[PDB]
Amino acid sequence: RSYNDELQFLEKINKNCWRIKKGFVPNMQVEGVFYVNDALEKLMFEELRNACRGGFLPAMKQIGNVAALPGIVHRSIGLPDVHSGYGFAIGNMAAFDMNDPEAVVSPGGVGFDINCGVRLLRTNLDESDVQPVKEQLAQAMFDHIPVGVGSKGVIPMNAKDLEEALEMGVDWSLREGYAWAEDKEHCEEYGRMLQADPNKVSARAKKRGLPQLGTLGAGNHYAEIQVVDEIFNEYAAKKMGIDHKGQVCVMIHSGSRGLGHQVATDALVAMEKAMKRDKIIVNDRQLACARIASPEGQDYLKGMAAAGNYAWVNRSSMTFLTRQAFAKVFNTTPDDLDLHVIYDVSHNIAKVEQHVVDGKERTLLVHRKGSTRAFPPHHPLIAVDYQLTGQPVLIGGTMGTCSYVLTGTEQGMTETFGTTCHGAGRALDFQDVLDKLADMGIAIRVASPKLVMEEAPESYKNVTDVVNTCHDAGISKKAIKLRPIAVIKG
Ligand SMILES: Nc1nc2c(ncn2[C@@H]2O[C@H](COP(=O)(O)O)[C@@H](O)[C@H]2O)c(=O)[nH]1
Ligand SMILES: [Co+2]
Ligand SMILES: [Co+2]
Repeated sequence: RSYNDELQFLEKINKNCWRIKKGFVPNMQVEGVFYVNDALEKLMFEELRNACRGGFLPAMKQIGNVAALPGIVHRSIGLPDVHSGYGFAIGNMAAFDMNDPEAVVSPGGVGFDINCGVRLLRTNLDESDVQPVKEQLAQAMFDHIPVGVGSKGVIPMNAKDLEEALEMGVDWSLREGYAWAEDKEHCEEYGRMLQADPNKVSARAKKRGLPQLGTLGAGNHYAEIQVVDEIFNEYAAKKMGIDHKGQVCVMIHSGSRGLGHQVATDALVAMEKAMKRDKIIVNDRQLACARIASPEGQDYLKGMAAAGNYAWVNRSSMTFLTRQAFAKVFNTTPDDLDLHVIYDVSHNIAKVEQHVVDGKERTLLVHRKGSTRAFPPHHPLIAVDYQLTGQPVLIGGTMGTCSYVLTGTEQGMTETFGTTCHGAGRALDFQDVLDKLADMGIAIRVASPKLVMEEAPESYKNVTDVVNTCHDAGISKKAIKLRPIAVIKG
């Protein structure tokens, strides 16, 4: 196929959405769509054009291949931050009818870092309160939070605790005093997936997992101190405790570390057998999957949920440590600093959700790999404080640019099953990067300084284009813009 031929199946629906017609890839059950603005459009097509003239297929082709998966409903959707990934693209949403016996679960549609995600903390501090002790604060966050490839947990944990954490999620953290009661209330799934079964997490996963529980990791993972730069939705900001520009917040991004990676890996191995036996055909081996009802599909879903709970405990630990560091620098209690959790969302998980599709409300398995749930106003499952706003959505940009808080919308619930973006996304000298941060007034403590070129803001897309695409499309609504002033990296 020539590049021009590829264009035959690509048709622009509206200002910010493209349609991927059936036939782009073989056996598509539904169409594919990708939401982008004029600036994001160029890169999608340039990547497709370069393929006509890595270990992953072009993002566009990955969206179509997921569209060929059995049991899918509605459309295979690529968000504006979409980039190529393992099987599913990072920034993709695919939902499956759980009453269809052909419907599958795909670990590639969740991701190796199971329940990678973001927690947003607010404070009653102002940028003028932090600027004088900025270096001291960053140092304190670094000393307190294990960060880096081989860092061990600070909060001591043994196998029993891990086992309880796999089953209980934030509830273990609450029970032992590391989490506040309100943290659980403002957390997606209330920090606890009930379907988790620690027996479906392997021994190797647990061995890897135990010393990393209570650690940040590396690469994209961060603890970032931010200032509210703009407020787009005053009402929503007020419900999140944010009332003025200058307010200081903390954003934490982490997942399930080695435990989750192993669980994902074990599932992929196990799924090869399931596919042959159950006659499952895929366009791409990275889309290896299992029938939801099969033992392979069920074992993975339960182990995924357990890894999910792990990640919530991990972000809870990070929060406790963060509160501790802030407390020390400012010689006050975390409560007097108003260091409450605004929200905690995943952007790597499969969820069982009720959704109207093809006229009837149905029970779907919603795969969100590199995308974020964004439930609308009046959804029964979200907390009382966000009933009128809709669900907060935490979008980290980069360490040198900006981040956003968005809210879920009814239109998002309709068009994308309440799914929006998760970040800027990857786009298609290390001392320079550090120097630039310093120029900008951004403090930083990094476990591995020579590797910061990889995490430079130039390697990601423009996050403001990504959120504005989702905003104009209507699937999530801008609420708050944040600016980093200090960041911890691995
Ligand atoms: N705020 C902030 N966001 C980041 C940083 N590094 C990566 N991100 C964002 O976090 C998102 C999550 O990454 P992912 O989970 O896809 O690997 C990325 O798409 C990227 O935009 C950082 O240092 N600070
Ligand atoms: Co991650
Ligand atoms: Co992430």
